[PDB]
Amino acid sequence: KVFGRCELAAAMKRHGLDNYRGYSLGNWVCAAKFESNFNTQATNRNTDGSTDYGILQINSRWWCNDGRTPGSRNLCNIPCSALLSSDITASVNCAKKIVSDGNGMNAWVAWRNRCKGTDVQAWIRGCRL
Ligand SMILES: CC(=O)N[C@@H]1[C@@H](O)[C@H](O[C@@H]2O[C@H](CO)[C@@H](O[C@@H]3O[C@H](CO)[C@@H](O)[C@H](O)[C@H]3NC(C)=O)[C@H](O)[C@H]2NC(C)=O)[C@@H](CO)O[C@H]1O
Repeated sequence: KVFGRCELAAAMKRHGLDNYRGYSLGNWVCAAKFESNFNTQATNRNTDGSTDYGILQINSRWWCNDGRTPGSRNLCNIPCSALLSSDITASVNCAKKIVSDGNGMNAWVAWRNRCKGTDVQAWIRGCRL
């Protein structure tokens, strides 16, 4: 599923992300935009053999099991495939775990380089929230 900007904003808001660990809604929407272009089915393979999955491009070496990443942790205790669903519940619950680990949203490369220090508030412009 390819989410609309406002649509996603609303879905994240209802799932508890507006201001989760001090990160405003604009941050999450912006991160999703640059990570997967709002596509829940997005996948990307990395040099270390791990793969990034879904709307938040969650990594298989740390957060989910895809049965193909060698010496992997499955911190969210979930098959990576579960993160490619139209229902973002899995992704958001995993994200909550990630953002609370110590590097905050810096865990999202796209976020660090294209969202951090920008006016993320623009991402929720015109939304009915
Ligand atoms: C969205 C996504 O998957 N992004 C990937 C990042 O998760 C990943 O970064 C690494 O995250 C792990 C777990 O949060 C970092 O580990 C922990 O670091 C904290 C303090 O920084 C410490 O308290 C924990 O002991 C330690 N956990 C373990 C089990 O070691 C790790 O430092 C992050 N890596 C770096 C270089 O900062 C990166 C890298 O695989 O990929 C993103 O795609």
